[PDB]
Amino acid sequence: TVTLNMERHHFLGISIVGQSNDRGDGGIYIGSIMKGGAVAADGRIEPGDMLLQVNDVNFENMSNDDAVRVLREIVSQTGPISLTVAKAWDPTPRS
Repeated sequence: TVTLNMERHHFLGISIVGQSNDRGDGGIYIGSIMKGGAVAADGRIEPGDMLLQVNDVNFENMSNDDAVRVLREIVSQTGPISLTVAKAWDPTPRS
């Protein structure tokens, strides 16, 4: 659950990945963040952030380890911005 700031039109270099679902583990998670000036300026995002959902959307059942095929269709065209994640035990000392 993260609300980016301006993205549409602009360029973005993100990626997703999977592993397997069974128990607290499987939900596709951002492969990595270019750490450029976009998501980088945001902070120190993580790959296990669990970015497989956007806006009020939740491609949970999806987790096709390629949700990008669609996610990329968002910022690209139709689809409101508002990336979302199902949380993920990550080291975030109230940065």
